[PDB]
Amino acid sequence: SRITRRVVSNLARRPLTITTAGLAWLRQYLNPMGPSTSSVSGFPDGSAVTTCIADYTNTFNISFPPREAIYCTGSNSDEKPVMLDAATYAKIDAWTKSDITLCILALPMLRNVVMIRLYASTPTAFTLSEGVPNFVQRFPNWSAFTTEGKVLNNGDSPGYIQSFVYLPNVDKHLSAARGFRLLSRGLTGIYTAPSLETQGFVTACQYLAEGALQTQTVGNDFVQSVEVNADKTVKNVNGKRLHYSGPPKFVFPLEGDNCAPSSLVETYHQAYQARAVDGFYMPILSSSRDNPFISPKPQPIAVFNRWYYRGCLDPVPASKVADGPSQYYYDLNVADDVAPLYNTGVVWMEGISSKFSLKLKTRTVIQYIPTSGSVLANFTRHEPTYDQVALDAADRIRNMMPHAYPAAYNDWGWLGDLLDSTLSMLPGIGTAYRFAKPLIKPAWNWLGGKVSDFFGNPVSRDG
Amino acid sequence: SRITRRVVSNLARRPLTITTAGLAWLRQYLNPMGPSTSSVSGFPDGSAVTTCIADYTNTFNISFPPREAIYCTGSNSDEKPVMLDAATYAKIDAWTKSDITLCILALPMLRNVVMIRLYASTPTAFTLSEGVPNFVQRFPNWSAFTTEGKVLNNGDSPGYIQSFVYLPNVDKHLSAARGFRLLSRGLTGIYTAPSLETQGFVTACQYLAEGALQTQTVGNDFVQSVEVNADKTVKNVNGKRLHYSGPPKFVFPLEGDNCAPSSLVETYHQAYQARAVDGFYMPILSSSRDNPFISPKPQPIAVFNRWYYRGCLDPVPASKVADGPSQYYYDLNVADDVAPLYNTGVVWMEGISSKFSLKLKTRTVIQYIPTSGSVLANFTRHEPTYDQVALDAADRIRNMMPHAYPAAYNDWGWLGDLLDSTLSMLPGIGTAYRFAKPLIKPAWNWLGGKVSDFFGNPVSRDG
Amino acid sequence: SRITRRVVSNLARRPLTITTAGLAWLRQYLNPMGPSTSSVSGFPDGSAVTTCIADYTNTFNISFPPREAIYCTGSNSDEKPVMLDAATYAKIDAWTKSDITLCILALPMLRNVVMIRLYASTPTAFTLSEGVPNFVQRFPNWSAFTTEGKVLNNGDSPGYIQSFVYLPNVDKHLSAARGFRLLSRGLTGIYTAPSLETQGFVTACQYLAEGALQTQTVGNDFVQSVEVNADKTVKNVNGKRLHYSGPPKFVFPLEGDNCAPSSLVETYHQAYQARAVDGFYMPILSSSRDNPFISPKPQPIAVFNRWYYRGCLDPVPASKVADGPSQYYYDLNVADDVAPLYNTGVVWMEGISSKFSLKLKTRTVIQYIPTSGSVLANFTRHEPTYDQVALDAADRIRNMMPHAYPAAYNDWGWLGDLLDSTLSMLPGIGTAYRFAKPLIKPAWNWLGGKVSDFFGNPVSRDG
Repeated sequence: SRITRRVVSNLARRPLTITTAGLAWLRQYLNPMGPSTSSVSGFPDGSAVTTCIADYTNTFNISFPPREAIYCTGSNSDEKPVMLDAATYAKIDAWTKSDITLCILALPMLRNVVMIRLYASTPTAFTLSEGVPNFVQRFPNWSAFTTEGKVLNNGDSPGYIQSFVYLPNVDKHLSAARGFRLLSRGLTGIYTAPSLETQGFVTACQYLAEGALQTQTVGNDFVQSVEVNADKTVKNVNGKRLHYSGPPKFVFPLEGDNCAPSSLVETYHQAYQARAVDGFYMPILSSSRDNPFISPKPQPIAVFNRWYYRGCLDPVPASKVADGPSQYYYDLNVADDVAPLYNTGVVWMEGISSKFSLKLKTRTVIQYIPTSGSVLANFTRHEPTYDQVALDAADRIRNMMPHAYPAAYNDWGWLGDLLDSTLSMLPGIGTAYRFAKPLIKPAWNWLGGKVSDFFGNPVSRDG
Repeated sequence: SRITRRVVSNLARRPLTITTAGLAWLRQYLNPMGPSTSSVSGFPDGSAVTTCIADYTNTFNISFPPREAIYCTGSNSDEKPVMLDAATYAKIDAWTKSDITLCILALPMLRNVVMIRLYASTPTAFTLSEGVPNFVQRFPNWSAFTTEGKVLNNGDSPGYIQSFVYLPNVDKHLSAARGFRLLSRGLTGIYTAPSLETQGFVTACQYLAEGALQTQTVGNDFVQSVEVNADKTVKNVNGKRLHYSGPPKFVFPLEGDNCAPSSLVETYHQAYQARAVDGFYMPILSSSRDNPFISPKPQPIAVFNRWYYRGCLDPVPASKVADGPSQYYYDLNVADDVAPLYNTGVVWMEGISSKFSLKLKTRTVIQYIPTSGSVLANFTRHEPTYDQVALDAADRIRNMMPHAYPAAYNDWGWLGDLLDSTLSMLPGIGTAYRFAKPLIKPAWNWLGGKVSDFFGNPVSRDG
Repeated sequence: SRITRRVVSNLARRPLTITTAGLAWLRQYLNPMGPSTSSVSGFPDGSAVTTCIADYTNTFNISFPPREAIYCTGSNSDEKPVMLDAATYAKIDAWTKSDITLCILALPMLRNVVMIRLYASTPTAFTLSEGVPNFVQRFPNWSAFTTEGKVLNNGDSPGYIQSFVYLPNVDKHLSAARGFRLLSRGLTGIYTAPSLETQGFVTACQYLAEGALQTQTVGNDFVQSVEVNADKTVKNVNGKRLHYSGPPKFVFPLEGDNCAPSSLVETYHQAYQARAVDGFYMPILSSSRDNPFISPKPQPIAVFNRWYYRGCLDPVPASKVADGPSQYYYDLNVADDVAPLYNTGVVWMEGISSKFSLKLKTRTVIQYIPTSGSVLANFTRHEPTYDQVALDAADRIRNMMPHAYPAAYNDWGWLGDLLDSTLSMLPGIGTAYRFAKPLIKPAWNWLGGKVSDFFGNPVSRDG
């Protein structure tokens, strides 16, 4: 479409607009895994500090794991991880006859980029275990769970298996940086199954789940003061119930009943959905205007679900105010330098073939402030830039972008001018005199039929 | 004043300005209980998510409660609320001979919209009980307290009674929503007393009291490790003093000595004051630019007052650093999904007649993100809008608006053009070419005499 | 340079720009200790509330303290501070033969403005004591420490001495104000040593260290429930290990290994460095756009350093998740109404003569909201102003300003027009038509050689 702006470039001019660096950052942020892999650029805020920008590209081959890749998470595996017993693994192998459901939940955690789950059938809700599990395994090692969300011992009935995805280089770099900020993140799953078995539906959506450091009320009723005279007068023990704060932890609000595929596809406008063979490609979008540096702060991660006891909502006695609304936090038994303000993503793939293979790539771009004497200090860069109209454009476009795209759609045609279209009535400029394009309502029918982009031009998808 | 903008509309034009939706939201936000009751509109941020907007209008008839509406809050009422004894109620009835003082404190709590208090005479400070009270009653049930801020048993001397105002529909809806945000809130009290008894002075003011989730240091000195040999050697008990964190709670900073009517009317410019018969109407204004969604998070509410022990401010030994500045948090014995960033309001009415009647209405507009399967899902709406110049105008006008108005003044004449006047030198537009009005310093003498609005036009108040 | 804007004032005009009040605030904020001492102005946000602005100017004569000014911090000084023994003080006096290192760390604390340290030689890292020290002294009283970061008893080997700098008037005023906000802060050290002994290098830098209220996980293993029958059956004691939250405290993230002079001068662009005799002058810059009021909230201050135990990062058993990453918070044994969003400053002076004298002045400007009945109420002021283009300029200029200046450089020539230069392409105005100056890259070679300002004009430094 070169002739378009070849011929319309002589009708209007351009006031103060984005620089090339803010443009480069915005195109590595909206489309992290497109053509922007050639170069990386930092957050345009003029930090005026020595920073080093590191990108991590990782690939994994998710498949139905063999027996040796599974691990019990119950009591029988508390000093070391334990193989899944052959008798127990027979129940897992029973899932091979039918189809399965793959769940990929990407919290804004850096070391553990995503969390993978395999259900025999689509679950009603995204459950969790009450008790903290034992030795949460990382890919390619999995960790089974019971039919309901409880830890599993050998011989119990398994309902789903789980495995995080750990990036060791991110850990090594984060151990040696004063601060960091997640510049961009992108997931991409290319699904492929043996030919003539192509069933399955993929639905992907991202939403802000702003966790924070909180503590859980705990009551234990421990003894307080006992008096003795060398074992002759132990009459008073003075034990009493005490409510205190458990160890602090970073809690993520994500509600169990609402992570089902139907709830997400029906609640969120931009929740992408398509046939499984189309794959998926999710760029994770931030949820805030700014992006301050965070010093590396690792603490255990927990997830909040709906409370159980009404407690203080109704009038209650004085003694039981401490209990209040009994709200329970589930452990993930992992710790990470969580970076909030980024949307939590979630992808469901139901009906996929049992012996599928999901070829998953991930690109994560992080900006560090190195500690001198570390390796990060040898790759530093000191031409920081400031361009806040790019930040305003990022604030603009976050709502209008769809939540995911087909895997093959890693190439766009409407970046360099869509920013101009925003510039047109960007309120920062009273009249930008922009001739790029008038905005058109898009209709992305990714499942089938015609697909309309932001400007009504059909996409050339075929094979 | 139609002819004004009939004749001045031909001298200048208008650049990018507010839409109709941002206008509708701003007029339901500045004046929640005016003519904007016809329709409701959401926060203009382009959330692009399924939301449902619910408005709650409630009316209550505050009066001097009879005997059966009072309840002891001390130890004698710890398994169930207890009637106020007739002997104790005689002291309360003694307040009937003279005038009284009504205090209405509206924290940014959603379920418990306001908290009501009745003093025999204007208190020096807004006190609270040290110990958490028993069965904090809701309207129309009250809960007495001693002369000073201590819980009351039958036979003690009462100083003031208290009753929250609970909205059950808000509780039902909040139990079934992923997130929420308080769009607007407005209180209105129409005072009326028997004719020829019209004395009383009302002073109303709102101010940001930004509470947060904090914990209180608690020391208990509980035993740690005792060794025995079947009751022959209990020589060591090893008890020691330990300082830990109490259960987490949402603390509101509002200082006791500074809630007196004189302090508020003398400290705050816009603190409205008038004769009691004029009634009052307080729109609660937000204190922040944005308004993010909050997942329903109920925790007990506490209030902070001035600390007592200097502690670590002066040089202190190592062992007593944990105590530090002894700062005590008072319970309200209530839990609510508190929504910060909204100003805490407070209204005092001193000298009002004993058998007055305060007809109080409240309008609260909240935007939910429904959980599918709940009732909220059946009333949803998916035309979200974005208009950030309206948000900039809201940021502009917050300082200039007065804190309250007379009850009868629910109709304005300067909304549609005051926003234009802001637009004139809104820095977003270099030259807006606006002809609405030049800003004029207002002087609101609501107690008596002439009252000047934002443009010098007198208000037509008479009877 | 009057002729410059005498002759270039006839070529262009000026749209909406800063007022005189926003200008006055910005010049008391960027250069707190320049000519702006004539008058003080508040934060330009239109708070519309009674405020009183108080400035504190303090002077101190830091020198090598005599014996009576030192105090042990170990166990032998836990009921009262103890003189440093003559035998122990001999080791300190041994530092007189050689040069020394002075460290000045200014956290955004109000009562304790700075913290002073004296090392016999430049330390590898800015360490701290594991155990909380006893009676942290204030100037002119110091408090010794061991060679490594441990508290010192008489007879131990001393490594460095420490003394805070306490402002009592700030404490008195903060005890009687509803809220406050640090308008500006500036340090200035004029070093002077006997003539012919002028060696030493000063390096100064400031950086945001955003502390917050957090708690530390503590495990103690205290007994829970023991049953007896008057000392005949004590068979079960039921003690167990419990992890809870320690007392809440305000934690500052500042990493020990990275406060060395080389790390700061090599990591930060604007980290000022010069010969010691040149002195230093650090204006502390805020790190945020806004500056909300904070109610006086004193709590103990702690500092975070790199964690030790990996903990939950690798797969771990269920029982030991509570421990997680063992991260230890160091006490400073002080409490203050910390005001975050202000950069933590730090100045190192190595090689300075043993019997030097550092004449240190400090100017701190704070805006209070008085509590009526306090002294602050008698000096109040009610002409608040709003000028947000000044705030945008403050946001602009924060990155470009150097972190410190020579002590004698308390006079500038590029304030009134540099703001205009920002105005030129301030995106708020599409075309500001400003003729002040085109921006030029500065090169501050304060150690020696020519120094280039923001416009290339050399500074007239001589003697």
